Amino acid sequence: SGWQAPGPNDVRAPCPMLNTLANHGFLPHDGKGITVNKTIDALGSALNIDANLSTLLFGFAATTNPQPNATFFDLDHLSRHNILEHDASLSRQDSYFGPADVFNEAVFNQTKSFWTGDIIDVQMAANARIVRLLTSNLTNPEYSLSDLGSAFSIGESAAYIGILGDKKSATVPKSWVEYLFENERLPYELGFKRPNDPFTTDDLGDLSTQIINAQHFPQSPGKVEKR
Ligand code: HEM
Ligand SMILES: *[C@@H]1O[C@H](CO)[C@@H](O)[C@H](O)[C@H]1NC(C)=O
Ligand SMILES: *[C@@H]1O[C@H](CO)[C@@H](O)[C@H](O)[C@H]1NC(C)=O
Ligand SMILES: C=Cc1ccccc1
Ligand SMILES: [Mg+2]
Repeated sequence: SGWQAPGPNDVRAPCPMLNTLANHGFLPHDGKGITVNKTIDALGSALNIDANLSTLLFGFAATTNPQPNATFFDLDHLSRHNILEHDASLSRQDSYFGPADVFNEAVFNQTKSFWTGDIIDVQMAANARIVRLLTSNLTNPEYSLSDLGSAFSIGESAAYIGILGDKKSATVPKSWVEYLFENERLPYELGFKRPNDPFTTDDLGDLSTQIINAQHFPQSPGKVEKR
């Protein structure tokens, strides 16, 4: 009632949030034929993401459809290596090792170990992202991260803090984030409520700046701050 696991013909993405909105039916349950109007309405209805930001994200998602100048995408188009999907994900392995779309327990265990507290703050988020970049560079001989991939990696850590939690304190309960990644269901039962205030492109930019500012390398090894 309100949630159903993907069945045999349903397609899913490397994005835990889109997978979640498909499992709840905010997006089409089968993960196919997502248009700009469906995107605005799903992200609006479930999370209170503003239309300007939903439109921007749809822009990128549409570039993953193999058909050129496309006006829709499917969730599985998003899995195409090095368009939006990138190495050093928090809950997925690098394509080099295996399929980069499904939840990977080994990788997620690394990420969790840097959330050292019941409340995840900007510092813990920044720290987990950084260890995934460094781990992927030293274990994956085909490791790469484009300027777009770097921007998306920083944006993705800002998102789970800002959209799932309180964007003002820039904090989110650890148990809410763990539940979303592990179940691809919204943690309503743990206290998650759709926020009253819309989440905008400038909220995303600001939190991305806080992530960058909380990185303290004596010397940056590779692409750790590109936007
Ligand atoms: C149309 C909207 C969206 C698109 C097209 C999209 C696309 C993507 C893609 C392609 C990835 C994979 C990047 C990688 O290799 O790690 C991803 C990851 C992610 N997305 Fe989304 N996403 C969208 C909306 C959101 C929203 C609203 C959130 C809010 C919480 C979100 C949270 C995340 C997170 C946390 C990850 C990281 C997963 C991981 O690192 O393992 N996304 N998204
Ligand atoms: C991740 O941690 C769980 C729970 O602590 C542990 O039992 C499991 O073996 C770990 N998974 C991997 C593949 O490391
Ligand atoms: C991998 O690490 C080295 C630092 O030894 C750096 O030169 C390179 O840019 C890194 N690759 C990426 C994509 O960050
Ligand atoms: C890839 C997911 C994402 C989600 C929100 C903002 C930037 C990126
Ligand atoms: Mg990835």
